[PDB]
Amino acid sequence: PNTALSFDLSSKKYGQLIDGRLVDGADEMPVLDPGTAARIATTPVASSEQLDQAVQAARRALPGWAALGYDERSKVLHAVADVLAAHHEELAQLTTLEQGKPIGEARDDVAWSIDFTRYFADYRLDTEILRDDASSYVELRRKPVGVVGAITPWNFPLFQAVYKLAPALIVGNTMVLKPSPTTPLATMHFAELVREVIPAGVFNVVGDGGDLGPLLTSHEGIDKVSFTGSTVTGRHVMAAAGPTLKRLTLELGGNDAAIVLDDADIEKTADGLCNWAFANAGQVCVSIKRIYAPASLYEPLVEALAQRVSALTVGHGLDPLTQLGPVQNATAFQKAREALEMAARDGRVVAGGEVLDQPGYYVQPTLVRDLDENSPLVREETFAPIRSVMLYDDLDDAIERANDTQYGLGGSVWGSDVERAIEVGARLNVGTSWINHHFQLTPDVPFGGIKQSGLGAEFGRSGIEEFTNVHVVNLKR
Amino acid sequence: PNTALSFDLSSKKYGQLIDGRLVDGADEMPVLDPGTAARIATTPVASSEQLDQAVQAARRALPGWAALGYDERSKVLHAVADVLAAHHEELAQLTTLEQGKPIGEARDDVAWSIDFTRYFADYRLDTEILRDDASSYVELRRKPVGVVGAITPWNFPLFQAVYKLAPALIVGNTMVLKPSPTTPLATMHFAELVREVIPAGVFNVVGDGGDLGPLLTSHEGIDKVSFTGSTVTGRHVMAAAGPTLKRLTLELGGNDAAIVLDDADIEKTADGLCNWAFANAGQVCVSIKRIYAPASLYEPLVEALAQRVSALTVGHGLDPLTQLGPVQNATAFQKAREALEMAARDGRVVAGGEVLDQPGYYVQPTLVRDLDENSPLVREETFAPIRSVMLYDDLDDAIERANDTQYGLGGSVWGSDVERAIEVGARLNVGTSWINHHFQLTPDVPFGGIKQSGLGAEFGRSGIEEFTNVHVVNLKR
Repeated sequence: PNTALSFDLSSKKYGQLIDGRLVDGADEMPVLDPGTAARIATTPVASSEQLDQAVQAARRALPGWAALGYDERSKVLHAVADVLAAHHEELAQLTTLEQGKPIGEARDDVAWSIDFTRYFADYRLDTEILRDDASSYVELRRKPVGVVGAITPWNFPLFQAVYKLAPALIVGNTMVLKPSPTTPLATMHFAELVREVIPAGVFNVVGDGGDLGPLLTSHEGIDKVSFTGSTVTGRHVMAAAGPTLKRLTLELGGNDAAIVLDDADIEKTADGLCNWAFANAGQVCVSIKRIYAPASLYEPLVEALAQRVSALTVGHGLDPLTQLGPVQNATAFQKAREALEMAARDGRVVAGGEVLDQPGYYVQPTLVRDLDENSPLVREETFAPIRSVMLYDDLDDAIERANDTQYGLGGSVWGSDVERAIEVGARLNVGTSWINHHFQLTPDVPFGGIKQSGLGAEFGRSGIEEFTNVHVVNLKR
Repeated sequence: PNTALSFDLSSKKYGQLIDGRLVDGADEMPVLDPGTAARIATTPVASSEQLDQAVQAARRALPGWAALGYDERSKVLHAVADVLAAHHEELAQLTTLEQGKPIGEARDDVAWSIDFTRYFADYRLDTEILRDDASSYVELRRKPVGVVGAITPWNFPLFQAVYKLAPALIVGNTMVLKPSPTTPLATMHFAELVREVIPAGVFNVVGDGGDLGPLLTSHEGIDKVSFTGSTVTGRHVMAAAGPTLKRLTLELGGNDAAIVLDDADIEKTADGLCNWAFANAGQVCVSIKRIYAPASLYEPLVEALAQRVSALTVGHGLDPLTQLGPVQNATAFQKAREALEMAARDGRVVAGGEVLDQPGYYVQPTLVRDLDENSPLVREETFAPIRSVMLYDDLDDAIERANDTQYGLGGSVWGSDVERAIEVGARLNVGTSWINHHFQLTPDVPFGGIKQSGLGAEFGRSGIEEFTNVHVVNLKR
């Protein structure tokens, strides 16, 4: 479908933001639309030399930006949020065009960015007096970590950039951001919008042709790496940051389980389960990928879920009637076809199960029952709208099979008795246990993954402490 | 010298603490005395299979230990402190014997152990309610990270082992600890003392023949690695933990600079500088290795320093008159001899400058002035009692030459004007800035390094939170 864009996207020239200037790329990359499988734009891709330029500019901007102070950096973050609000629909359209999600989900992405940005625009970090006795005076100050290299994936491009961006800048760091090779459009466009709002070199964005990431993570000039992506890539990032002893924050995806209790309301939890299992075409680190239902409820829940899954409308994300868009790229599409074949082989498919006859990477929303428990579908992470419901006989059995994974990123428990639900949720080996919902991120609440899903926490005081170093001043009197 | 030990150390058989039992080593290792370079004990060395045994025991003890509750783990920690108190002189003797520092310093180490243990035995971490409104209820829980692998150096063997152990255990973790190959004696002996004080498998110790560290840091069973040691090894350790995405805390040594202001009291400042630069024979991560003096004070300061340095009495640590003992091991001794030649080559030696002709690794405390600032003596870390005083012409010049190092672990400023001294201390790129002293570690105050000197925090709320994982329980109402 055609856009609400105020400009011709196919002919628009995009520059990388380096030191407050728009710099043409060493090479250019075509940007496809997942919803049509057709080229829609061209974006710059940076060389190793341009990466060095951007790192150097961030280092140059570091002392002045840090000396600026919380109050004056705050005005810059508020200005960035204003630009987001002013171009809210534009940025959402750009995100749907390259990522493929429904235009409404993209609008939520922009809204989330605005609210995270404003929250951290008002954040304050103070000196702590840890000791003030006769013999000693000890204060803990929190100083910026340095230049932050941020790497963002393709499920939530603009939002993931902004939520790395806002807390890093408010505390005084400077940033170089590398978006995913398949989703640079909304990030490059946002960078162009804020080039004069943000002081030169405080924020720089460089285009990735698919090879830039390892160069960034091992760069001499980078002090901290904030990476969101696959667990395999995360392991490589941690090894690559080794020689330089980089500060590391890692968002690495998981196999979130939802356990439904015997007392749950079938219709309310079927609604939530459908929503969070298939949000963003299942392409969420914290998506509900495994549903565990007790024998009492397996049949009514699976039936309500299949009704809802089949009712979902699949189409281009710009169509306002679309509820589920395509998977983001060709590789995701092939992995989804393999998932569909596994679904037929190892289980009974009660909803969908096929590739749609559409130009573009459309996969039917698929619901699977009676799945073999060592099937790779449920054992490995599935970034696609193929979802499985599994029967359990005992609460202990359900919890141990929920925890029987390397991921431990997120989990949810669904039932009417909330304290029983909370006790069950505490038993999940994950960073966040949601109770009668799933996938809620707010700037004031820490988000993090344990086991193979992550290292630190991304938001909260835990997250702002992730972007700072402790400096103790200890005076003997 | 004569032992205060109630038993014959040369004949004593030592076992590794695995799963509440004393386990004979796969191999045996001689334990030399730095004061004589002669074998004084034999200690067990673990095989890789024994490392697997210790990690598995720690995993087994983990659920019961964490379930035990804060108060009941607290009683165990207090019993460990009591065992330290009961054997205070014994452990001080053993650590002087194997580490080589003066007996007074060994008693200080054991007292430090006792106080760190008590402070952390009384620590409590409770759930925080981040939201309690009508629509949502969000609480933050801190759960044990799991099994912690601890690696400690040869500077402060028993103390570094205890200050990793106490904060890790109080929050509910289990630990497998590997002491330095050249300093296992006091650690093994104390481990035997607590085999029945600590519930089986909560604390395990394995002997290192020089190969175990890489095995431990990449071990599948370990969830968190707490490493103190060389910066080179720390880089390897971070690379090695990459495939497992391990939680990591690294304390890696530094090149602490002391800046003396024009208003400083020369006598008080010479006493303090001599004390902190040569404590433990300069073998401290956070030792004063570079002193910067303004031109007004350079000559009187250098002579007060040189007089005090030459006054230091060098001898065996068990001798009560000894002020500075030998360096801990043969390779450190070799590096000290190389530093002495760099010192003669690149500077003017005003005190000491040579190794005494005695069996054992004795080096005269050495003071160097008029040093070439591109000399490796000042650029690289010197774990030996060779120290340099350098002139500065501008306060800004002194600060930037203090920071022109990859290290940033600690630093100090000395002067009569304390508010000006703090302004200067804040300009140092270090984890801790001491004003009018150096090297103060207390359990309630964070100790950490930036740049190439470290990753996490060691004590305080920071650093004890390093031993836990955040678990968010978020209920939608």
